[PDB]
Amino acid sequence: SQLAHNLTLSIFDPVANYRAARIICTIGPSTQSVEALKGLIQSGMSVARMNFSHGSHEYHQTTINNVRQAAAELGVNIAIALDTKGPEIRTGQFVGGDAVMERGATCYVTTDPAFADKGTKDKFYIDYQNLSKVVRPGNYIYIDDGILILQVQSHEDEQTLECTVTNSHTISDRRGVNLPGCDVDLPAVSAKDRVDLQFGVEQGVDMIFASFIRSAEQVGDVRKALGPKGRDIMIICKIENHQGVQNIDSIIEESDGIMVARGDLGVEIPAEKVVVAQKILISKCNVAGKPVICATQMLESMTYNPRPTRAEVSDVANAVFNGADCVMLSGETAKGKYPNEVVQYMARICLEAQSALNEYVFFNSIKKLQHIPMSADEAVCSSAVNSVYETKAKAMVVLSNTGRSARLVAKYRPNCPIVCVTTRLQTCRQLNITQGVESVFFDADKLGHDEGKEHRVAAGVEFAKSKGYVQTGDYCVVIHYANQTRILLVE
Amino acid sequence: SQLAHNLTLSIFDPVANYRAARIICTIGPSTQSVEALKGLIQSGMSVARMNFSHGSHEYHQTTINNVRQAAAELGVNIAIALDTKGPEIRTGQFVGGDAVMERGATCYVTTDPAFADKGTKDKFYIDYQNLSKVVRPGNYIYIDDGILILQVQSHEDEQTLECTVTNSHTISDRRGVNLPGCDVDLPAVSAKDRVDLQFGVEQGVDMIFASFIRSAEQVGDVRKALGPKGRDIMIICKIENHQGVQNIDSIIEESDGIMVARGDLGVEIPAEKVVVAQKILISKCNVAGKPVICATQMLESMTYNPRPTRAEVSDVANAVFNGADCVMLSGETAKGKYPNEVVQYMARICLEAQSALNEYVFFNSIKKLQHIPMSADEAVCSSAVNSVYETKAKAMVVLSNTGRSARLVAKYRPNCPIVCVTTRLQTCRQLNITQGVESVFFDADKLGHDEGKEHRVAAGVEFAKSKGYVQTGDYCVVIHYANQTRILLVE
Ligand SMILES: Nc1ncnc2c1ncn2[C@@H]1O[C@H](COP(=O)(O)OP(=O)(O)OP(=O)(O)O)[C@@H](O)[C@H]1O
Ligand SMILES: Nc1ncnc2c1ncn2[C@@H]1O[C@H](COP(=O)(O)OP(=O)(O)OP(=O)(O)O)[C@@H](O)[C@H]1O
Ligand SMILES: O=C([O-])C(=O)[O-]
Ligand SMILES: O=C([O-])C(=O)[O-]
Ligand SMILES: [K+]
Ligand SMILES: [K+]
Ligand SMILES: [Mg+2]
Ligand SMILES: [Mg+2]
Ligand SMILES: [Mg+2]
Ligand SMILES: [Mg+2]
Repeated sequence: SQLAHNLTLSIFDPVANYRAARIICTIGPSTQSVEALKGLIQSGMSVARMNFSHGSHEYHQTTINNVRQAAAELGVNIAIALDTKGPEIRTGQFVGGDAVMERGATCYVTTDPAFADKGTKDKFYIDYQNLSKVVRPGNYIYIDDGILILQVQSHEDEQTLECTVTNSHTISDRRGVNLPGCDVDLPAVSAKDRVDLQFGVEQGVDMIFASFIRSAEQVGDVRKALGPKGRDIMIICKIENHQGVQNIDSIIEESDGIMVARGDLGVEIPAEKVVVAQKILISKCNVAGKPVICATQMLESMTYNPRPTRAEVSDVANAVFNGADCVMLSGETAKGKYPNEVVQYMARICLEAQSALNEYVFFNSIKKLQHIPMSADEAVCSSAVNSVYETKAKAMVVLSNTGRSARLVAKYRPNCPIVCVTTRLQTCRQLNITQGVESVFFDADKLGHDEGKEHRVAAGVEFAKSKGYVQTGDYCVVIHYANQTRILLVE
Repeated sequence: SQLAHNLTLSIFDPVANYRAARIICTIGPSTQSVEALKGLIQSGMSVARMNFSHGSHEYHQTTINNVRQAAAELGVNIAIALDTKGPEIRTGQFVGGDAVMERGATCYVTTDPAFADKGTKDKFYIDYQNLSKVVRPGNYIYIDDGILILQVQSHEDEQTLECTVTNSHTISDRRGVNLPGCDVDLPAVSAKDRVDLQFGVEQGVDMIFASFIRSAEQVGDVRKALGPKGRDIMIICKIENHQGVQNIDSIIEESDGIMVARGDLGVEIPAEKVVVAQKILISKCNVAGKPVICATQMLESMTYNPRPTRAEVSDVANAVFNGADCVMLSGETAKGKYPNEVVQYMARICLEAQSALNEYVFFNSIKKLQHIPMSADEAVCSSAVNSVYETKAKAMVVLSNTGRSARLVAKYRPNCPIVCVTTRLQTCRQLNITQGVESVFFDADKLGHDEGKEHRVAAGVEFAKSKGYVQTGDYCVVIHYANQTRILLVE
């Protein structure tokens, strides 16, 4: 039982020689330079997220050009993700890049597209036109992931509302406004996004973090909007509203993965239930084998201090325990004072949680919840991981070009690193979001086709030998769709 | 649980398309002819046992020559086993081939080597010389697997005892006499046996059923006596005395397999404890992977009637449930009136027990009791059977020349037939004692070495296709020591 395994732990227990959980960071003013991006990569960042709710196509271009440059200079594959705007509502900019709203103070929310560029604590912009008709005196307006709340007192015209500010808090530019239960009709796939998405395909982003997904049909609209040029790009659905959670089943089916975007969720649903939701999504992904990302406010206080609170630590670790493939840093790196220290601490908390975990349980639990009869190749991965546990193999080698086989292995949670040998360089970046995998690029255009698998398999084992996973005389399990599995001794 | 699985059963449930348990018969006057031996092979006999406690080397020769002839004419591999005399004590022959001892009647047991050829109900021979010194008035003498008991009244000379016969019963020639607790010193490996064993090596017997094994050292004495010429012959230790059971651990280690010879055991230990012993031996073999045979009086009443009692049925089935690889017929075929009917009924009871069993439990139970870390090749077989269960594969193909890999697979109890492809014809016979395996002879001297494994693997699948195990589009798992495993679709 879980209680029995807790008794066997010790603070002194040596950490694993590899990290499994994958870190994702958000690139902002604090982290756009190559000299900072290199910092994040060495500190533990696997994926760079670009939030398209801020900055121009001119800005994100620079992010892309610098992420890639910092990667090549360090000799690693780092993935780039586009995060769509979606059917959100955003405030407008402010004079001084921010506003300081105080408890008791009164403010003005206009829908005048000329209060976009200028924003006081007294008056600012909200980019939903119909706003005046959606609200009544008494109803709240939530600013910034449910932190700041304004109570509506009255109208002023057919554009502006008088609003009591109920709590003190500083807001910067373009904070998300959230209206709970207001049936707020907004383009399931907005015009701004079709623009944003096609830019992603052209520059060659590795994955799309689709915001505010609510239905299966909605995901199709995204992939259809990506065009035939971007069929290879992954679609990670951000579950952050009431219905998205209720329709999780069918969304997972269409999607390539899930993000528990807790910021918006923690407003749209009663905050205590966010916890239940987390569990549900994560585990449901674990069963399917589609990577899951936990995100938002996990290390919030490290935007200011150099050390997280005991709650914040708890969160990161407990998330890894819940089965999250990926943990993600938002404002913590985008505008934080400690962008390297925040990544290091997360990588370290991840190791600790992962070492004090029993992966063997995860393996059996997942296997139990699989529909017998399994497919040909899924059984192979299953059993080949069952092989790892019985043999205490210190590494695994999988040959997947598309990436499927690699993930399908990681699905069954082995207690060793999974080395994935692929000929396609994109697959290496796209695997930076599935847990406990490392990718090795086998250059097809200068080392030959190798339909004998001989040179590739031995390349993966060399990577294992170099990273110090296996020595001379340790066991390594090798799979290659993949329908053949072998256990070999290493020289 | 076991109780839960019992509720899911039904008398109407269709039987498996293959039998797993292996039948072994004893060749006697009823079954020595080729026209009868063919009968036994078609009725379900896998192995022919020769009991060397009866008949000359001239007699057993004929058995060998006819078993082999009946095999070749039917086109199957049937194994031949030698069953040693051991440190036993046997009565002497009788005028009329038998004696009828009645309750109340008085009899004479002489140790005169001239009452060997003539034997009355009044007087016969017992081939232990020291007998007169081992017994006292009051002590019993057990004749014929503990059926007939004589109470010693007095001496008559320095050769003969006066004995009350306490129960009525007919005994034929050379019934085994058993003396409980009498520390009876007898050559651990007797002179008669070294003669018998060397005859086995010359004619080329497939396995030795070593009688009355009591220690590890004792098994060595057998293999050492077999010489370097018979290193390939298997040594099945017959546990049938007090110490043999107590030293089971170390005996298993040295031996190639165990037989629970219950006849002699049921005298040497308190008959109710035979049941506990059975369980212990069998399960201990199951854990090691060394085949176990259950034997003696399993279908006794079918030496006379054409239908077994409800106890006798119970026994055969319950034995298969206990985990026995092999069930063996002794007097039932050797001198029975229904030698074909007795084999058919056993094959049928075996199917029924085997169909109403959950092999999946056996698989997990055995796997649990394996020392982690497993060997390279043992994990492969383990996981490759784990593959069979998840994929509902209807057959398995293993390439083992020596036979080890084949057995090591059968160790983990899959729910399908195991087709074993071997180049050596002996291995086919020697596999006739491990459960749920069928052997296919791949002729090495007229079909080539085939170090690519291609032609052999496809030969095993053809056997599966011919026996109607797999159709077009079913799953078959293929292993080849064996350190590579594949799951393939069939054409
Ligand atoms: N490209 C950027 N330029 C300027 N500021 C940014 C940028 N990306 C993030 N930020 C700052 O970091 C904060 C949080 O970043 P994050 O990517 O989590 O977006 P968010 O506002 O929380 O919206 P979402 O709900 O999509 O996460 C933003 O409010 C913003 O002030
Ligand atoms: N080759 C044979 N020739 C004649 N009779 C035989 C032969 N084999 C077996 N029998 C008869 O069958 C009976 C039982 O056969 P079985 O092989 O079980 O030997 P057993 O006497 O029970 O000794 P063991 O304890 O070795 O089994 C014998 O008592 C004997 O009468
Ligand atoms: O969209 C998000 O990432 C959130 O709301 O946290
Ligand atoms: O030796 C035997 O086979 C017995 O005693 O049953
Ligand atoms: K967004
Ligand atoms: K014997
Ligand atoms: Mg959002
Ligand atoms: Mg956020
Ligand atoms: Mg015996
Ligand atoms: Mg017997």
